[PDB]
Amino acid sequence: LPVVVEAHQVDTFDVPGVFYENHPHEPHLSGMNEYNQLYQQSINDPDTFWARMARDLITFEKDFDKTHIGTLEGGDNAWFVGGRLNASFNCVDRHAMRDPNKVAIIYEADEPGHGRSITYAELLKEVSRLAWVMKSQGVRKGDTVAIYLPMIPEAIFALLACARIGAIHSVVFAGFSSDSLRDRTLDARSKFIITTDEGKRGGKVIGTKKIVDEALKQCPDVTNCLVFKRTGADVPWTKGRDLWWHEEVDKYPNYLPAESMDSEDPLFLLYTSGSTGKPKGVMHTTAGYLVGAAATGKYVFDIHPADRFFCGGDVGWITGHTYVVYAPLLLGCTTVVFESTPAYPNFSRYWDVIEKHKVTQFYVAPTALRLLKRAGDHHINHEMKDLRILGSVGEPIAAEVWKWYHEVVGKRQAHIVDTYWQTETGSHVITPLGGITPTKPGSASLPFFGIDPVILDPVTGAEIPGNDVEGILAFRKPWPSMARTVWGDHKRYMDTYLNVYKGFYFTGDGAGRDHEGYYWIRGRVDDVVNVSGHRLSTAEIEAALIEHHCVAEAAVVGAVHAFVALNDNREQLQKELIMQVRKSIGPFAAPKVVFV
Repeated sequence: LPVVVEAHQVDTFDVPGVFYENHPHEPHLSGMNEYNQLYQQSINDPDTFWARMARDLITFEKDFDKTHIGTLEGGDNAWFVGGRLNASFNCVDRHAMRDPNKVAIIYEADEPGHGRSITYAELLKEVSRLAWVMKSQGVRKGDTVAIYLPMIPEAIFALLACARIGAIHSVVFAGFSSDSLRDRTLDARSKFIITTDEGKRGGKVIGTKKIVDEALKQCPDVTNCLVFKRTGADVPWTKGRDLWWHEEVDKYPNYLPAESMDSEDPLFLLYTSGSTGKPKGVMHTTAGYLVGAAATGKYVFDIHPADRFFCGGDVGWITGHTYVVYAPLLLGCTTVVFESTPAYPNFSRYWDVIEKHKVTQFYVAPTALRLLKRAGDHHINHEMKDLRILGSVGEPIAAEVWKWYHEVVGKRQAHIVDTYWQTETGSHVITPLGGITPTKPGSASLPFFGIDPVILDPVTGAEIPGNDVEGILAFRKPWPSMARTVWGDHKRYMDTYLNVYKGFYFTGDGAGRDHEGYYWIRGRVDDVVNVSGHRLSTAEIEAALIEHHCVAEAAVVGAVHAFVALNDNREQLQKELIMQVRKSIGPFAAPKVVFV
């Protein structure tokens, strides 16, 4: 009967009463009335709203002159212009100055019972002397730095050391192949790379140094490779280029000044797969990104300084960037860096970790939840007394999974927050607010502050007013943490995001807005498919399969599949094509089947 079929007879669930009873502090908003008052101001007078929000949450070296200039169609947006600041000062120094012994990072290592806690003062020391290493090797403000690191606290040290000298960190997921690492390092023109000798994940060894070595044969601009000794195994060594992390930091002081950055200086590049297949270096600048990260951390995830925040995503993706690293440290709470998998040593591991460290918010992808639900509820028998927010990112958390998450995991005690956003948006844009917004299973709920969503007719591009409508999901106004360009290719940025429907930002997603105005995300309308938590390009898989000798026409559709048009050993060839995609992208992009 309704146009948004997924919302039909879907009831609204209030925040559980025990959430407020057990909450250690006073909430950030008084209820939905204040959300609405603040939301309306953020849409009608963004210059006033965001100026106050920024000065609440971020410490500027020099105050900004104007909240925002530029327009969506101009592709010239700038936020907090005239301001100066440094991201590592806001993530580290200001908290170490106030409370040096507060724990900033809980490292949970691949083996249970290892790991360690790191204070804000210890973090300031490690960020400083790592920054000294890069400065001493010639890294300068505005240079990019390639990072190929697994989930160890040294990954946070590296992002924040780059920020501290005004270098632009370019994190490459540590499961990518050498070709993928090479492509991103070449496009970023990085002269310096940081990696490990090996990674340990789920009891398995990852030869990171060997992969970097292969990639660097084709990156002649890289002149220094800083290697952290994670396992101590014998790895190949290039005299005159390779340096040991522990040997170099021991040479340098435990404090370094922070470089004064413009609000609009680049902070990082994050390569994503687009529909073309060539990686897009999505570029975020400094002040607006940090304002969005802190604002969503505070109001979406209800983060207070004493909290212990655990995001299960990898630093190689935007979820790890914004919610393992920037948001919790900006706000001065504790963040969990988790090196293992949810299944090692056993399927209880996530809850083992939450119980031991008394985690207050947990943030994961529905792929992991489905894996664990199939494993069985006997793996969950953990008090987890302090767990009050349960986040979900990457796809709509469906009814069966939402119930299991709310009942079996959260014991009907925690608020489930389904956060919709993208690498290009920097931070959450459609989401319930933790402890505030009533939710519907499968819905992302309502827009965050400063986000003005519209539903467009896919063909004519016209706005579709009112409720119970469906179509293209676009935003009508700029927002502080929006991506500012695609590295080296502003025209691709304009054409991809801003010129499709002029005057709007195009998300690439379809959506319905139900009778109550709640949003229901429909998934990509372009050629980007999301498989097992990874944003993959079907064109990139096709281009990999075509790279084989016998393959001519290759087609990939979405669990992604690949039908190739070719050969007298078909059973023996299906392995050679699978390995071809393993060399081009990585293990995590091999097709589920190779059709002929």
